Amino acid sequence: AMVGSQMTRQARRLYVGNIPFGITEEAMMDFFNAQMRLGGLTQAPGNPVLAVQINQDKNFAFLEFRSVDETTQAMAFDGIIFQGQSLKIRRPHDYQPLPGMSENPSVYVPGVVSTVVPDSAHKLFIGGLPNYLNDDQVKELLTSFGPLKAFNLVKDSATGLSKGYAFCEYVDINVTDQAIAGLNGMQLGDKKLLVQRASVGAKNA
Repeated sequence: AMVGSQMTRQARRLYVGNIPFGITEEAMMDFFNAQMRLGGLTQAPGNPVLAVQINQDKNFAFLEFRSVDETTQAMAFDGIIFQGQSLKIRRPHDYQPLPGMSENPSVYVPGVVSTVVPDSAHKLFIGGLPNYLNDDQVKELLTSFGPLKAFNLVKDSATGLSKGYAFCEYVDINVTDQAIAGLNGMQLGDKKLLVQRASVGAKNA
């Protein structure tokens, strides 16, 4: 091509800084490829990095990814220390990344507990749930302290079954910490149910 593919060129490519002058394609490539695997960012198998571009006599480089969604998550490493190296990634405002959020259908009934739990500052995570119980059955355990405005149990589309974890939000803010106080550690059946505020950094900081 000639003067084409400009949008996706800079959209799949991020600005890498805080690099040592003389760093090689393979060096930076393998590092990021590994991190994606570690953080569970790699949505596709293999290497997320497609091509590494180092401008001559410049103290910076550019990393091109096969997918923009795999690109944007590399930007999360901006200011992070991986294995002693500090990575700096700048956000190119020549394009717009689309958030990887799947829109919820009307799978809830207005006037009752909603199956959509927003990521509030009172976001709650429940784990340890028996596979033979769904959100409705599990509500009985949570409702012991207070009712839920929203309770969504994440089931697996491949199993058709409850993975054993859900997210809730209590209608009142006082019952939030009062419920998690007693519910967390509930030894039901074979499992102790984990009940924890997800607003502390749910498997990611």
